[PDB]
Amino acid sequence: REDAELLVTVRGGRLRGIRLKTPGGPVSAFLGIPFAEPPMGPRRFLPPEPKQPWSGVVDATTFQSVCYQYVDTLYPGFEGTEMWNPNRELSEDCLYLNVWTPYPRPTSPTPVLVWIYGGGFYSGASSLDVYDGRFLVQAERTVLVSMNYRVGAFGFLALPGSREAPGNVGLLDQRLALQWVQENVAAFGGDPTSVTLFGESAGAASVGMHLLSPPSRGLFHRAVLQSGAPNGPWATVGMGEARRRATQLAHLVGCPPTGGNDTELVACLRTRPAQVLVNHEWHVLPQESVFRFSFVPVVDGDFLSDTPEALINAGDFHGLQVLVGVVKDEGSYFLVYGAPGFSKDNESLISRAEFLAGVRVGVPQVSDLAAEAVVLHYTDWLHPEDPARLREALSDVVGDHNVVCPVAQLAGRLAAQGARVYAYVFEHRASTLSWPLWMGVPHGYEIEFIFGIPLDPSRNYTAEEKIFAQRLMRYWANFARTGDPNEPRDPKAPQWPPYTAGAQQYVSLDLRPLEVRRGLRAQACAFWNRFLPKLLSA
Amino acid sequence: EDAELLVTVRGGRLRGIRLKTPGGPVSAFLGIPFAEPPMGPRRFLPPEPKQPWSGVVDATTFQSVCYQYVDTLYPGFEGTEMWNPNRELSEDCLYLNVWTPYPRPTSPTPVLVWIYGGGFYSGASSLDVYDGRFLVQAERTVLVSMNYRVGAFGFLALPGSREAPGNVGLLDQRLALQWVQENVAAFGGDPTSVTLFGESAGAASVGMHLLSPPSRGLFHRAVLQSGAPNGPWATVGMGEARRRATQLAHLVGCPPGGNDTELVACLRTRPAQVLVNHEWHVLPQESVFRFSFVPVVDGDFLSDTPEALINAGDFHGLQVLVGVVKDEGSYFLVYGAPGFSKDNESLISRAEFLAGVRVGVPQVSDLAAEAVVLHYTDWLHPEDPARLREALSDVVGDHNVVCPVAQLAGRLAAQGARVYAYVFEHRASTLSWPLWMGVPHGYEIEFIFGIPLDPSRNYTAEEKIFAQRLMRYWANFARTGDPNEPRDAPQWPPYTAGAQQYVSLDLRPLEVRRGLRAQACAFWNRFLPKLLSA
Ligand SMILES: *[C@@H]1O[C@H](CO)[C@@H](O)[C@H](O)[C@H]1NC(C)=O
Ligand SMILES: *[P@@](C)(=O)O[C@H]1CCCC1(C)C
Ligand SMILES: C[P@@H](=O)O[C@H]1CCCC1(C)C
Repeated sequence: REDAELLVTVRGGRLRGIRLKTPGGPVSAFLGIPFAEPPMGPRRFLPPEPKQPWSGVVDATTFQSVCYQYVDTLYPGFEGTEMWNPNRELSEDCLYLNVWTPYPRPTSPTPVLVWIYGGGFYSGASSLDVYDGRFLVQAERTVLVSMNYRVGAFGFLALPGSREAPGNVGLLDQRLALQWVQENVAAFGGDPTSVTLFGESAGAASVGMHLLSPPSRGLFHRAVLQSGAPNGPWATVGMGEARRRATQLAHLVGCPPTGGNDTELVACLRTRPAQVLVNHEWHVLPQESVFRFSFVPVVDGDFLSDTPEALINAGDFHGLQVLVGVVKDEGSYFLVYGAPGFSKDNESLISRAEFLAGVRVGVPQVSDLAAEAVVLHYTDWLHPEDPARLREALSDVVGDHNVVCPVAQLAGRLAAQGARVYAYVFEHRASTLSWPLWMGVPHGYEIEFIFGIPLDPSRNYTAEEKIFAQRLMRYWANFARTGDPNEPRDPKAPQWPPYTAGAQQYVSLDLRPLEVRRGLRAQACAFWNRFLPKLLSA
Repeated sequence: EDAELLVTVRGGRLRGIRLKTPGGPVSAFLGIPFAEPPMGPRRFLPPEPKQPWSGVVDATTFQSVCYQYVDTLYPGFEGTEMWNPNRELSEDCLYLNVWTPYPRPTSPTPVLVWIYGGGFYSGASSLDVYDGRFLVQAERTVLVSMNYRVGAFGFLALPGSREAPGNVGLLDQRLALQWVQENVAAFGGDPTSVTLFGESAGAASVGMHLLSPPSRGLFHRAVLQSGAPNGPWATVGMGEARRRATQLAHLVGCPPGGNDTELVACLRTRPAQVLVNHEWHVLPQESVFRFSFVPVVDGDFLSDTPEALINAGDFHGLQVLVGVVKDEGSYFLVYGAPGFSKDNESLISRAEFLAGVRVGVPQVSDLAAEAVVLHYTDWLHPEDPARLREALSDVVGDHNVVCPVAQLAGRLAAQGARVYAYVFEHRASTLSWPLWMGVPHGYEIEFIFGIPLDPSRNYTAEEKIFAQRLMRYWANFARTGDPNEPRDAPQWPPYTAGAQQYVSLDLRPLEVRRGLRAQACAFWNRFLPKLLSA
């Protein structure tokens, strides 16, 4: 008949879940819960509408479809890229979320972790194997929630001002899911008064944008930003550049029969097959680049009343705890996607000329003067032409500019203006990593340890990596529970101190115990965060 | 009667003097007139050759010091007084000095020609620290040094005017170099082997003779100590030179109008001391390491900026010796940087550091200043007083000396010259400046001249041996274009734009290092010009 633990009533109606085996014991999963009406046809580009209630029992027993998105084909069959590609069918009918909870259901309200995946706002899915929430829930006995949100043009094409494609609807998808958590998580044993958002890359930037948008800020209590920030040069776009990209995309697919009435242009875009839009998505970028994505949140005064830097600088953050961090080699992954001389399949020992050309690819759309300032800071003038050093320096350019320095600026401003901040650098290169050795610890490869994937018996992680994963999961849930990653009552472990704008302390996460260090690439980030903006104004 | 001390030059006959050194005697001829006195109507004009005289010129004592400002910041302090005039001031100052071995050489001897520094506003060949007797005895060279006009008298310029054309102090030096060509053989010197050496504004002067074709035939090698003609202080454009000349006229009660002739005529009626009293006030702002009347780029002595001439030059066949002291900037900080004094530790605050950056890098945009602060801040310790003191010393020294010298060395090397570079890292046991100043600007000179060998001074035995080493390097270079002694040393390798090798000079054996502040000088030499022009 029925298992009462696998049956739950939410405001929309009744749900049936599944019981998941894990190495440490059973977990209840409710996968594929509809939280919005499907944004098909006339609802493409529009804000999400809440799911209408249903009679009977919805089977929330497997992940639903991946939101329509480009699929990477740079290295076909390569494990390092395929792990990020969709593992369900692509559909515009994709607005579903997932809830994992302990089995049996918690007796008293349990803190909630809400995951927001990355993928540059053009890709990603909550169903990816590396986001499997069963291990976190089993190890640390929280409730975990993840949602799908529209990406690409479907989530972020913006004709600012228009009613028909206002932009930012993917962020509205995320907000609706968070509202769902407030109204419904108690039914699963979750505590709506203790919700911790966490996300990586574009998911981290999304987390930050919810920090900076007052209507979202009521829906959670803490935040974890892994390898991303809302103030990154890739994470937002201005109203005019968003309109330009939307209009060129419409133009490239025949709309209209180049601007005109916004209503007629969007109506024509709605008649195009989803895959047709995806096929032209990368062609609207203003130049060849890496770490730039066509359709991203737009600063239009609505979701974001100002740029994220301005909101960060002007914000009062007392009563907030954040945990932020980066991996050791943020920049390496992206270089093989356009930097001249780079391949995962050789050592990418570039020339000086290839370094100079790469600077313009990795810092697109800046003046020649600005590019020269980059070359000045990242050249070692005792060894200006050494290939190994140039390869490392271009990786630093791309990673500092897009991840480390935006994270460091956010960390410093939030700490100075009232928040308790904890910062990390993730320094372990997984035994199973398929990218070449020169890429180091690439962007995105801490996620599997945070989610406890090494505990999966069918995988081949070493034993101390399982210990490491257990330690990280324990750092993440303590912060979720207490706003403090340190273990409630001890002076045994070397202790993780808060990050402040003065001492700038952070810890290294790897197989050895915590080591405290100073400065999130402070000399470099002073260039990106303090000087370079003065140069672009003048 | 001592025939060794009697010489006939083209203008007439001279009587010299025998001097003692710890190694034996030398012959000195001091106060030889090489130009007509540039007095009255000749103020501001190019020098005229000295007309012949009858009788015997008394050349046994130094002549007058050219009119100049006298430092009064620390009255009676040895560290400033050793640079102040030690003879009476006069516009009748164009004399030069020759030291030769005793008895005079009877075989052509290589010649060293010393051009003193002093910001183009001060200096004298008669200063104790330039005493040429020890080099000549120990290394058996002929040594010549001249007085040249400084301040407004040597470099006031109304460009285009015939009454104050500018650069006449540089022409005083050229005239003395022509005098050497015509007369040095009468002393035993070889006019075909003349090495110019100078320090600070003297080194900038050496460099300008390198880049001016009428001077290039007057010497064969060059030594540039802590200075370069491409310094931001060593030259001035025509427009700013004219502005400074006209503000001096106004400050001393002269016209305009307007008309250059009437302006200069009125300036010529003013006592020399009056011009000196207003010299500092024609500068456009509060500053350190800036001087009012310096060489002017007007297309004549210099047909282009020294930067341009250095980049466009064919320097095959040139040998140069260049170098810097370990702490070029420290001395200058006590003359205007907020919070600095020789009498305390000068542990400044961030606010003083930021104000000091506009004093030490004057007349640049706010954006340029911000880039300086970016590069010279340690952003892990942005507020640490000791690090701020050191950093502002580095700003002043890099901008004014180290990076102009590094640029000269790299361009000359890459365009055919053989370059030797050094950093002088010995703090004199006798130094009277505070310890935080390190090895300041100018404090290698006394070692090059072998002053430590003077038994009435307090130098250590190891310091005397060190002076003897340096005198040997300098004279080896004058003789052969190569400072190295026969392999024992380690060897002193040439400086190249790629390897950037130089040696450290101190009590320990030579140690070869790479890069003359390469990271800081990429900022000053490569990036900052792009920023200022865009
Ligand atoms: C074109 O846009 C206007 C509003 O801008 C709208 O009212 C009108 O209905 C649109 N055209 C058609 C044919 O509907
Ligand atoms: P300048 C750059 O000419 O240096 C002088 C300042 C006063 C004493 C000197 C000769 C070292
Ligand atoms: C910066 P984010 O969008 O980076 C994405 C790209 C694929 C893997 C990933 C790290 C989740």
